[PDB]
Amino acid sequence: GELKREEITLLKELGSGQFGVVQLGKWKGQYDVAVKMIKEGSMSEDEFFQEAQTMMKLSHPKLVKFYGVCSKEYPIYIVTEYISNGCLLNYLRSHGKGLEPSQLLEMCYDVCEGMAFLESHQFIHRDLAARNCLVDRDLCVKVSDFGMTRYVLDDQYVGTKFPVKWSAPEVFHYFKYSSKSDVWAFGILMWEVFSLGKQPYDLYDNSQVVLKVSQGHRLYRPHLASDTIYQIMYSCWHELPEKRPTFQQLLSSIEPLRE
Ligand SMILES: */C(C)=C\C(=O)N[C@H]1CCCN(c2c(F)cc(C(N)=O)c3[nH]c(C)c(C)c23)C1
Ligand SMILES: [Cl-]
Repeated sequence: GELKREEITLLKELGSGQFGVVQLGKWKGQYDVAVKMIKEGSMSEDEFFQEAQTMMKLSHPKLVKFYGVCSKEYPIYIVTEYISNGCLLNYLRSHGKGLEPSQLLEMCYDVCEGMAFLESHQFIHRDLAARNCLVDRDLCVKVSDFGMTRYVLDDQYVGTKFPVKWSAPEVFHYFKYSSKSDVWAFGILMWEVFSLGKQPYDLYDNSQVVLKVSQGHRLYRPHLASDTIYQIMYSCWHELPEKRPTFQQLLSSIEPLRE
């Protein structure tokens, strides 16, 4: 729902997000928040504000908590809880010396559990990647910004920022987004986690990745991934969406491996 703009105090810039500037703030003199600044003309506002009511209801412990919006003037505020360790990708890249396989599996489990919740509500993320998940002070991973690419108005010029390297073939060929394309992206995220934040298909440009993935190329097993864990991420990358597991099945598959 709608928040009172003056009940948000902006404290410092967190950086430039996919959707604009993001600020650390305080809400109601009590709660630590992140505030996404949404500029005029950047979003299909009608569609977004309908979905903003959906975002508010889609609450889960492994989803970043959405508090509300300030929508009556620009910039629009999207207000979420503050998650202190920032994006999962940079966490991996700066904590690899201390991270062990059991913790890496727990990170994947957290994301899978949030995604199973979204799947159960027929909600498609569209842009799952380690860069888009957040790590809290207790190393719980939370899914963030789910669904937000749908309301972006700017041409992505599919040089492009379009996330080909996380995209199932039906996404890069047909732009067909589904919970099964989210599953493909989840497998790529599992690879990012177990590789301690490597870039997928590092030596290759987007055109090379479309051809190689179309021809059956898949990411190699990270050193820290067991055969069982590799089989889980690899199962996410079937050419056919109907041959990929659901997030409910993946969650089932990961649970017995936790330590
Ligand atoms: C990783 C590869 C990226 C990254 O951390 N990017 C930044 C860009 C600025 C905004 N960032 C951001 C955010 F959007 C939300 C939160 C939050 N809900 O707490 C957040 N916390 C931190 C510490 C950052 C940097 C955050 C992500
Ligand atoms: Cl590796």
